Amino acid sequence: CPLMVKVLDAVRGSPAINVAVHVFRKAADDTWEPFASGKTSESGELHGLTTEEQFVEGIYKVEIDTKSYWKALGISPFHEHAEVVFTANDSGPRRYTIAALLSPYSYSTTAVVTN
Amino acid sequence: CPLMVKVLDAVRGSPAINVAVHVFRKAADDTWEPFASGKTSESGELHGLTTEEQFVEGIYKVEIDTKSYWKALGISPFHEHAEVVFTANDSGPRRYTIAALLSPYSYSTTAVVT
Amino acid sequence: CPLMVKVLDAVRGSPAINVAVHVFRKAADDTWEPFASGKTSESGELHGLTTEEQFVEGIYKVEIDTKSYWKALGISPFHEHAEVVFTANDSGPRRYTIAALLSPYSYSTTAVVT
Amino acid sequence: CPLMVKVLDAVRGSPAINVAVHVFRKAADDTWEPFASGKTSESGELHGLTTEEQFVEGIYKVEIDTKSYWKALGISPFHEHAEVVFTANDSGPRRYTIAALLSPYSYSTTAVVTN
Repeated sequence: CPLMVKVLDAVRGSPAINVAVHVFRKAADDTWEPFASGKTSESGELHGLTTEEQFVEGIYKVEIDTKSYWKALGISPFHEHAEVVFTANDSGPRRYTIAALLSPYSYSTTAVVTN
Repeated sequence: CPLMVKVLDAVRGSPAINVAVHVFRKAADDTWEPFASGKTSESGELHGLTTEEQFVEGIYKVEIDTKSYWKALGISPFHEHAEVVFTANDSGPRRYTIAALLSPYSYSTTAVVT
Repeated sequence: CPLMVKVLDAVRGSPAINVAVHVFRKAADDTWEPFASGKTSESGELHGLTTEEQFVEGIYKVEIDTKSYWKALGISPFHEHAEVVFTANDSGPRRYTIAALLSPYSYSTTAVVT
Repeated sequence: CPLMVKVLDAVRGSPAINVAVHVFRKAADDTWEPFASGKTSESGELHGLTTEEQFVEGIYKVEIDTKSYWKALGISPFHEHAEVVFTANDSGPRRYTIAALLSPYSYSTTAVVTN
């Protein structure tokens, strides 16, 4: 699993379940083309987005639909969504864990990169 | 001053100076059109991006060029940049302050609406 | 104003108003003795805690009563309070700004030393 | 495992390894008595701090020795350590995961509480 996403809820102190995640890869013409998508599980995690064969070097954008998540809880959020943009595998294959911590008017995202 | 940005450096414990910031507004055709831009001052703040007359309801994207900032310090960052996308409501008197806290492999952004 | 505190509310997107803050200085016998205290203003800031004459080198603890703040809003928080423990260096002109961002089950604190 | 601690390094994008953690429980006389301690593993995690039998209701303080960690990397940190103080098991046994994200002049801590 070369690309994993984990989302936590800072208001309830629990994993953010059923959060939609869309991943994009920047194409030759500087356009963001769909790459993979999914929803976080009961543990707030999303695995199996891609394979090492398909996850080649490039610039990727991970979009986390935070807005839908908060509205489903009756809270009015500030952000439309949380975005994480990074260059990946620029120097060989790496395993990426994108973690996000969510609050209505704030979020933090961290990346853990391992071999 | 309806829209203000503040950027801090969590590695050095100081404001992030001379960080380039680009703001975009989503156009009718779902395209991001340039709206305003600038660089943070010595206090890590960026004021005067727009006026209340120009800052109408809409979806905005604030892009903080974090990558250039870290490279200028000899550190290899993870993110290409930090992005904040939000809808400017305009329901009563409201000033938007977008704060960002930067680290090489992490960042947090918070919105203060007063 | 060598020591300033700023508290923000990540749930409401506003400054955390009327939050009690207690500062302690570690004494010779490794005991925490009261040093200063106050409540954040409408801007979520607390100024005038001490003077440069009184703020000498030492280990300080800034305690933010986050629990009372959340309960006053009808939310059950996780933490009893947020604590920031640091050594005031005093190596050249330096002002300390302790910023805290609050959520019911999480908080982040950052120090800006300018 | 009722009490688990996870520490990440926001500067290197990796788990914070070998970070010392001390847990205290507030005693009757309002004194902090040692409860458990350990060091984070290669994954930045610390398990087996206590058992459900021993982890009774009370106020606990989790101290993470962030200062030693940063100095061992040649960086001068701001904080002496990161502290997390909370009431636990006040309404029956719960599983607590204390997560901390570290930077030289900043840190964030989040709690995930499950049954």
